[PDB]
Amino acid sequence: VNSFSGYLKLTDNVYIKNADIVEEAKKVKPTVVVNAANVYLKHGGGVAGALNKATNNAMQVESDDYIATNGPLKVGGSCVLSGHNLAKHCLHVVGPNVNKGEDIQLLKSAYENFNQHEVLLAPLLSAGIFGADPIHSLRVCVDTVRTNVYLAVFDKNLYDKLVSSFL
Ligand SMILES: c1nc(N2CCC[C@@H]2C2CCC2)c2cc[nH]c2n1
Repeated sequence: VNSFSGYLKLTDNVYIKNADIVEEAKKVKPTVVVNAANVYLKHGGGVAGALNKATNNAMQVESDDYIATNGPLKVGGSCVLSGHNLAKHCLHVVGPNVNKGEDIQLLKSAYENFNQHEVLLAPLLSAGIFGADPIHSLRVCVDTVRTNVYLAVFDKNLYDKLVSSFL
């Protein structure tokens, strides 16, 4: 038994809810929150801008030190950093950006990083501000992640479409 509430169960391991990943993290304080990162960990908008704002910019300060030491992530890659006031850890995952000409098959590579963590609260990768078809992103998630993932989709219209179209 865990602390996540109000989720619809899609599969043995994938759960979904119409929620802001930020308010959900503040309420639950999960072990892992996933950020929809870019390779530079520049948290300017969307999930990353909203998560970073909720940390009072401490996520950006930590991220700039990470990049100064390690250089950029790979598209499809990830790193584990602090979850600050939101979670124990933040898993920064880089889904492809189709607005940059970046392989949609890197989205499966992005969701494979979730399998190193038994449970995660996560957003739909490569959606919203980043561009991909969220219905596709949910299918890849279900067919790739084997650990327990709680998806917070911040669009009720899109949430209802994802649920009503889910195979
Ligand atoms: C969850 N998803 C978030 N987005 C923003 C862009 C893409 C993603 C969803 C919007 C439908 C998919 C946000 C943003 C702030 N909080 C969020 N929580």
